[PDB]
Amino acid sequence: MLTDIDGIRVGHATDARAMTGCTIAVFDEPVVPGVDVRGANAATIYTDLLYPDSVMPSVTGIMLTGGSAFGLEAALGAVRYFEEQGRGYDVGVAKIPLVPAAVIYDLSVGDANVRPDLAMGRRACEAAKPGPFERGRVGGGTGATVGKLYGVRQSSPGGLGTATVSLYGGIKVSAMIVVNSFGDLRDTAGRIVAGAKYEGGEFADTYARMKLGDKNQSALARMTTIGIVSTNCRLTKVEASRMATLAHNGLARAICPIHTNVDGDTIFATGLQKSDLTAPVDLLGTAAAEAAMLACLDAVMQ
Amino acid sequence: MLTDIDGIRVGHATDARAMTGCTIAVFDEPVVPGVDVRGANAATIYTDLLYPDSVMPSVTGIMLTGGSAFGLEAALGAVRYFEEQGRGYDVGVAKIPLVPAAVIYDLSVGDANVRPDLAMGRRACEAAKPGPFERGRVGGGTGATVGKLYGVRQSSPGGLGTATVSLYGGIKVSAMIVVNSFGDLRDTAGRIVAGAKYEGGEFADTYARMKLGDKNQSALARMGTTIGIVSTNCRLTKVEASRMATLAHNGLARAICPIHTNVDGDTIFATGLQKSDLTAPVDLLGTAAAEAAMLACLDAVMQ
Ligand code: NA
Ligand code: NA
Repeated sequence: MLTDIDGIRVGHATDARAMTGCTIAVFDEPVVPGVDVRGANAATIYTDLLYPDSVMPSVTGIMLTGGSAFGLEAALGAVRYFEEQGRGYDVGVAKIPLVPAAVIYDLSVGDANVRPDLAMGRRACEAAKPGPFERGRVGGGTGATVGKLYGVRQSSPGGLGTATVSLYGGIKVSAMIVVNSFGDLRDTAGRIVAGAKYEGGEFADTYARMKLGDKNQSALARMTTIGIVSTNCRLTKVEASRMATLAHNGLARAICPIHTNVDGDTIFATGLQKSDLTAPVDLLGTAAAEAAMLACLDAVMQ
Repeated sequence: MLTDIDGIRVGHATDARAMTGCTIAVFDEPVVPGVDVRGANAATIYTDLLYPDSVMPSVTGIMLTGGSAFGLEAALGAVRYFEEQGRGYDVGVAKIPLVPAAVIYDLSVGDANVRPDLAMGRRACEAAKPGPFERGRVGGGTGATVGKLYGVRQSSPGGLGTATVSLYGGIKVSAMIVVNSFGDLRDTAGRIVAGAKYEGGEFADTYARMKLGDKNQSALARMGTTIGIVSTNCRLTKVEASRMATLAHNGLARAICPIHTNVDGDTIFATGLQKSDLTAPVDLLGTAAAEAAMLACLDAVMQ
């Protein structure tokens, strides 16, 4: 539950008929951000200020949205909302809020022509609250599918999931993940729980089929899992980027194949600018991986 | 003149009252793209698909916009236009266009509250045409300023410039650049042509003043831009397009000082053609792109 971390609120905007939506994490306490875009097919906005050799931005929130490339419009909707509320870096003549965002492709279920837009991004910020939030096919996970080797008709439902890992000394690492993976999702035993299905109804085992020579028939094939991991420790920008990089290891333990040519897999990481809690980044990063992994499964047990 | 390259059209949208705008380069022939974000303060969209280890996107156009972070909304305006015209990667249920973009900060001149938005991005696309285009304080360069050590009040005007370098065999490399640089711009001699000014109008020499201890008083200085497109009519791979973008920054370094600072969002996009008979070593193309970018920086402030 991402809101276990100080100052985070989460809001969803959900169109259950068109099967799309977006989710925003809002930071009421200032954060230190990092990112790792590992997939080969990612569409993002504002990620350049999240790298260690950039200046320290003032991140107001981070968005996970449907709509493929079109859905980054909802991030501008969020930016507009926040400017109206008086948030963002103060340059005197204005305040400049920043809402980095990544997308999933969800156009092949429900309505292809409805995507998160300026109004829907604003709706998600209006809805943002503390405490527990809904999981499953909601917000950015509303049109998420898993296992697309034979196209979306043989896929399983994906969704939005969350988990919190507790370490010593009051330290927490939480994740919120939207699973729309090309590959199959397995539990900690190694059982397929969501994935491409044969016509006859059983899980096909995407990786086993591809080794035999079955060809990727997904819509993007001719040329995603996205999330946020957050901790109540203090980080530097370098550590936040290292944390985001290690979190991908969690994804690799749950999803196979991962980081393919149709996947836009992206992890955002945050720590708090003011906090007395510190810990080695290699441990935080390992916990981030575990939380990310657990969140992937949470997504499909709703 | 960026439109000297096969298949490129350029359109501006200009708000001369608010002092902001955007410029789009539209690709009627399929391109191979690359990018190098070198500044420490860049705001961009869609750049991940432009790296060598990403899949080959279908880039419909690239936009240079004002408006700081808010201006990337014009890029989504362009995306909507192109979808309606039937351009973009065909996914069966839809076509998905892509319009990578980078911004300058122009909110400290004219009106801070007007920025390129969905409609302004659409206006630039509608206006996109072949042949010669206007330069100076137009389009993405409308609210551009140069030399902000002492704030925008003592700066010089920036703008949007372009240049073509001809090599052997019909090979061309062209550049289009929006100069909004923190630093001063110098000619090949090392004379200052645009830069931070003392109150009475003489050039202060930004770098000389900083070495003596004058402190950055620009709006963005408390957190601790030149943007452009270089294009060639040669066929490139994705690796070569990114190498071209990386080398092109060298041209910026020859013209602008300081460059790549903590208040600069310096970003160069590079394109080559997917279909062309023309090839050449990327290190030579890269050097010509540097020269083109340098000449375009100067064009921006003489027009
Ligand atoms: Na949909
Ligand atoms: Na302005």
